[PDB]
Amino acid sequence: MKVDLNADAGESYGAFAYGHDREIFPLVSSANLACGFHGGSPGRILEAVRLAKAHGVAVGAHPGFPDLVGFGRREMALSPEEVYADVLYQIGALSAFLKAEGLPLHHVKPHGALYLKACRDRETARAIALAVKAFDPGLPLVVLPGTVYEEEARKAGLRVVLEAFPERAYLRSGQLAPRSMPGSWITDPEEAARRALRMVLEGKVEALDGGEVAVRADTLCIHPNAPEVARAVREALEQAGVEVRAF
Amino acid sequence: MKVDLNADAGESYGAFAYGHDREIFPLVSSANLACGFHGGSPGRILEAVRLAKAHGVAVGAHPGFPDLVGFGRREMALSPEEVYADVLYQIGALSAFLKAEGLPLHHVKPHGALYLKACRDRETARAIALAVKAFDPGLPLVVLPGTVYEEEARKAGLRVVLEAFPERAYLRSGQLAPRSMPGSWITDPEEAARRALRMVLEGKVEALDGGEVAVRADTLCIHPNAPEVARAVREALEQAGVEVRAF
Amino acid sequence: MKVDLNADAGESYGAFAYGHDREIFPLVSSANLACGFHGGSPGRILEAVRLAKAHGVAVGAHPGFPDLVGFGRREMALSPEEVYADVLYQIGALSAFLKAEGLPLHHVKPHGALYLKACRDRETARAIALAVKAFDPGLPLVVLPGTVYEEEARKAGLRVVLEAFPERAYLRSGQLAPRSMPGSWITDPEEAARRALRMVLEGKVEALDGGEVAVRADTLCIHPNAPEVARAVREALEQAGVEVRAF
Amino acid sequence: MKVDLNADAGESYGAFAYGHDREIFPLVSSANLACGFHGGSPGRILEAVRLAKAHGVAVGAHPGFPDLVGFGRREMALSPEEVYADVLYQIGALSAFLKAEGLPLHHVKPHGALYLKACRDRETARAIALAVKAFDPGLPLVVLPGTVYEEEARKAGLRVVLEAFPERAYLRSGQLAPRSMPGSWITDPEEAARRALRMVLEGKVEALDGGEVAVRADTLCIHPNAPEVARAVREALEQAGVEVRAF
Repeated sequence: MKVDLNADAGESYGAFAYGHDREIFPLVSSANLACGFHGGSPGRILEAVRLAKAHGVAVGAHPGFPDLVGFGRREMALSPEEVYADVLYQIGALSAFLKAEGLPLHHVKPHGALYLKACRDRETARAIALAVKAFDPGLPLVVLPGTVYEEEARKAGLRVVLEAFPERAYLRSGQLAPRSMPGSWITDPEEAARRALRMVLEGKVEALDGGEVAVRADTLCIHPNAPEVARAVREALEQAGVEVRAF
Repeated sequence: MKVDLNADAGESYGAFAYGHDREIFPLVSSANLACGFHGGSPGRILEAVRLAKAHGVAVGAHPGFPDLVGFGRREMALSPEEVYADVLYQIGALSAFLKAEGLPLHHVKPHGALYLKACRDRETARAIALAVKAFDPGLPLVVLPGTVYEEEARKAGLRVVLEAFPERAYLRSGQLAPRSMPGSWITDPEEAARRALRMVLEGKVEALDGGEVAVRADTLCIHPNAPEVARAVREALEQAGVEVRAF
Repeated sequence: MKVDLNADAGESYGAFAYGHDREIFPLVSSANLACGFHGGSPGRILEAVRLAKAHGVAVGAHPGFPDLVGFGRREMALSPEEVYADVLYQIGALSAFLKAEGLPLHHVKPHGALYLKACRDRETARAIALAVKAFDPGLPLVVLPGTVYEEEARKAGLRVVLEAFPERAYLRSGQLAPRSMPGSWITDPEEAARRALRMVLEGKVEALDGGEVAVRADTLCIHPNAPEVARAVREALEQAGVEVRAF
Repeated sequence: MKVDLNADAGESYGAFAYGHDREIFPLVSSANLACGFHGGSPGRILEAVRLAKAHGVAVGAHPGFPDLVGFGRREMALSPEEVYADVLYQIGALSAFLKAEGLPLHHVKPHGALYLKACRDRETARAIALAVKAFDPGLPLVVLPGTVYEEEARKAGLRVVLEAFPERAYLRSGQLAPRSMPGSWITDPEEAARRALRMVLEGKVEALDGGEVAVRADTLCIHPNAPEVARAVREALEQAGVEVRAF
């Protein structure tokens, strides 16, 4: 069986280095690159694309809100029209670097607060979906299963890719546990790898509030010690005979 | 005979409306749209592209320095690597809006200080040329004839388009007269139209410092009262039997 | 009797001219100057301060959200800590220009979405109040009467200035009528002037949903045709024997 | 004898942590804090000011060019008017945080390319000097000795503070050796400390191109392994009986 391992990257801005792209790229099969709004200045995008290419990592767009200082982690009251234009702008900018390096745009996955706004706001979700569709109808959109975001993406006629989080706790409802909830985030790479295997091999994950829940992981998202977690997860999957490859 | 009339557009940023796109688009055959660095926020780009499409105007990229407050009119010590990445980023962003609207990217023409830096700096000129070539080898680059900029563009293997300025005075050397030089800028739309016709029909323009100089105008650049000048110029050309069409 | 007439100003950014400061300054007694976040680049701030000084207009800070493209008109999920720091930064920046021109900082009044967030969010309101207090305990804060914003400002120990809007319709509740509600905004300068006089002379204004409501106007806020409205309002007040002066 | 040890700080921007303020502050007597243009977002400024206060470090403004992505390290063709306004804006913004924390603004020292432009351009140097003077005539300006920058500062009537660089090689001319010149930068903290002592105790430093040159160090500037160098330098000075205190 196979699964895609994805991680955010190229979020550095100018002189401000961010993340551990060098350590993460050799472990993942796909990367979500920032497009200059919440991170990723032009030179850093070019650098990240070159790194991904060198490591045979598939590159997708990681569009976000126009809030650099806030790293796109803050909710912003953008109109659907503004979301559509901002997403198009970002996808296009990244695609130029991929074109220069002879690589295709693999997917699109919203970043931070935009992602969250999409998961609970139909108009925002629809705007993202239409922007992606208008750019390339064939582009897959990474979404959180069971959300209005997955719904609008499907209604738009886009191919959807289901994401799972081995580092985040799940609730019986099938949705992610609230951030600051005791035990909401799995820190031990060993358990995360354990959970990852389970999600792939069995399509299920333990639930924080009792029992377990079903989850179909087309791709597994990886976050500090991210390299360690990513390492642990990839190894557990490969030692298990699971192929880690871009979706 | 035919000639292209081009003007900058889509330079508005957010709530800050700029220029007279509505009045200029029905007069020109090509437009140079800002890409978010010295002007042109995403929503304004989308708006300008829609307007151009409605008026059958060809759209090209107008990349500039990353200096919004300065409107990209200030020289910046960008390394060639930075110029290359910034230009790619901008061309890509604009191309996404054209793709959504089913339009092709017609050309590329640097804006303000970047344009000027290119005209006198070989490394900058080369960086712009390579960025354009890396994105689409078939993209024509608008340049100032007789400059190192035209040279590097040709050395890069790109198709070059020669620009002339009916509103600017020329010197016997064949280059544009210094900005603050007495009589450097033609304000009377009548004379500008007069000069425009001459450049097209005869391939020559009066020189400020005596006599006249040769000029091949594949395209004529148009700037306040820009609409009046553009109007006067287009009419003089059409009443003369000259076809105004995108190059 | 006397009253202060205030209007926003200095919102231009770089090459992007905004508003009609030249036409408005000779009509108002106080101005709320942008501080570089939603508008007002350094050069434009300096320009606005010089203009105010030339016209003997009192200058206050008009801090907003860090959203230039959105003109600070979009709600942003800033933490109270972030609101506090952003407001301090802005007040300080403007105060430097006033110091250079030998003028005092007259007041503080939040801009756009920040203002609205303050009117309904106690933590945001408190953060603004504390920032102002930390900079100068003696600085008056302009607020909307009957809001949690007025409450937190008073709880913080700051002097509060009550603002009224002759151009906006009021509801019996005493609060402003919703923006897109039929008849929510008074366009006729004559009626606005009429309402303005009433608010000053009688401390009351007609209510959109029947009868009238009480309103104490320490200052009257003025907005396109803003100059006309401002003109009409100031004249109605002066021809009525009401002194227009900074609070 | 006494001397001031200064280092840049507070350059982090939003989520982008930069430098080693925590390690450097306990070693220096003065810090040059970024003001939001080339680094230092509002929250990070507040954080740096709090840290300095906790460590009894004197805080000065470190104004720079409006080039965040370039970290203010790139030459920009700002007019003297623009330099003046930008510097005022920045000094004012930082002063608000100092006021809130009950601390005075200790000095002003330009950052990166602005600093370099000032050292060779009289109009830029004058603009900086006048901005500082307009804000507070009593504010000392840190300058490079023997430059047009020191000259304009003195002509402006400002108190000037002479800076020396124990980590940079000097030429017989008395000016700093070119960056990429073999041996231009002292990496060994031991030698840097050695040089530092010499500059203080003897007012001289070895010259790269032979012999030595005179240098009066009112303050010593400290830069990766900056903490190590700063540590080595402070210890060498204290073990030598030299008092490290703000000028």
